[PDB]
Amino acid sequence: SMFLPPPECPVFEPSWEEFADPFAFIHKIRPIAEQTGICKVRPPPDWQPPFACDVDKLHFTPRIQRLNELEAQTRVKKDYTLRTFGEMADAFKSDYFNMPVHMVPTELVEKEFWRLVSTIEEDVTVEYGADIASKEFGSGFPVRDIKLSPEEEEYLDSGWNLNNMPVMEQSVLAHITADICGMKLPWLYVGMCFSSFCWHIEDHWSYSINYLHWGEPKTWYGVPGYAAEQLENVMKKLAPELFVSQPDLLHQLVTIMNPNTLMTHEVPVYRTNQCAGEFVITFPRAYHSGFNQGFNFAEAVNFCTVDWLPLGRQCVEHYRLLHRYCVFSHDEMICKMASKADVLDVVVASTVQKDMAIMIEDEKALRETVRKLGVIDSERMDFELLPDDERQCVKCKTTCFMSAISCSCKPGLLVCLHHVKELCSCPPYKYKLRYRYTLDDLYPMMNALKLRAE
Ligand SMILES: Nc1cccc(-c2cccnc2)c1
Ligand SMILES: [Cl-]
Ligand SMILES: [Mn+2]
Ligand SMILES: [Zn+2]
Ligand SMILES: [Zn+2]
Repeated sequence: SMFLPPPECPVFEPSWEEFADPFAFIHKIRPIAEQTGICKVRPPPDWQPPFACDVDKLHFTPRIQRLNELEAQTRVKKDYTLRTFGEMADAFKSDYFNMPVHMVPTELVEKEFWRLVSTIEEDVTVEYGADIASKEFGSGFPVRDIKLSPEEEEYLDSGWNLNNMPVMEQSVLAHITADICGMKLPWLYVGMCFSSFCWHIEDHWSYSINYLHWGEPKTWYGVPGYAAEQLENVMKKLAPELFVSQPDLLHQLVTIMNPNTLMTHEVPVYRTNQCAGEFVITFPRAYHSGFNQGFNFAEAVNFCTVDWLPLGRQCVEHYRLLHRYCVFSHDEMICKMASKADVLDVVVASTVQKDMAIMIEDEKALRETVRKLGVIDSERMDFELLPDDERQCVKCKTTCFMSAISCSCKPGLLVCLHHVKELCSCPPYKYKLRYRYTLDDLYPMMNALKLRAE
């Protein structure tokens, strides 16, 4: 009537054998899970990482949050200990419902969440924690440093220890050298009743994996990747303010929106309650949002498999059309892998090779086009040495790497090869093509990959 809960997303209970390799397991479930955008994974009963912290020494700066549907919020960047936050959080829930926190049914919190965000008269504000690990507040998984217990040491090298999964081999984001802290490092999330994460997809349409270490559940809504644009069109119509051009990455606007509203407009939505000890995985370009049932502690990280590579290229194309800033250069990542073809996982090498072939053909065509526009002069340029904000296309903000156009008249400015007309009013013979590699450099790099893939 008031709120109809979306159907449940798939839940997987892998055996220890199925579970041991996270990449093999994700690949196995992908045909099912990519149809629902999110899925939940219950680890084998044996898999039980140790969770030990002193709640009095873990400190973090809280973020404040208003809870009104369709209202704009900014993507995340006063002090609590984990204890005082927990005490504030439990008191809030307990007072809000006049009940002990666990006797409040999840069904009811969900129902109440969607009531209160729609009602303009209710001005509920809540607080939460969000940041990468620091010496003030570290990962909930064991990391090396302090003598570890035997239980802790068992989980140091687990493929599901989220600290590892970036730097594992079947991960592609691994040997990106350009350190992109916000995306190779796990984030830590301290939740309280109703604290929520707005609808979004991950940077570069990557996967994410989310672990609830302890506390009350996290409630999720998820939309399959194939319906991303449907969802966006629904949001444009009902909340156009979110779609105004933003000056940078730290200004992305996001919002709370009832899944029933999406379901009404024929966007498939699924839900789950994630409990302590469970994983949620989000698939490429799968929109998701949710809220916490109460006091809890989660940890999440982006990652990119070989399955993702073509989507990663499509995403950067999509960012260009939108004039959205990139977190990293996709081509730069591809070439870095090519330059390391000998030490690459062989299935990885095979997949990179295919993306690289497309990259080279597109680049060949683009260079021919700008030559026909009268750009004649050229010089090699090591783009990877430039700070990102010193190599963005003036027009579409894409991070340049394969090539760019400069002009002596606008010193320091670049455009990508799609935007040659947008740099300045000088005649194109005054322009230079700056390029990382010649085509003659590129084909041997691709050959090393092919040999490695055999
Ligand atoms: N910025 C921000 C703040 C809090 C949670 C989250 C979140 C949670 C769960 C999945 N994705 C993102 C994101
Ligand atoms: Cl409200
Ligand atoms: Mn997310
Ligand atoms: Zn000029
Ligand atoms: Zn451009």
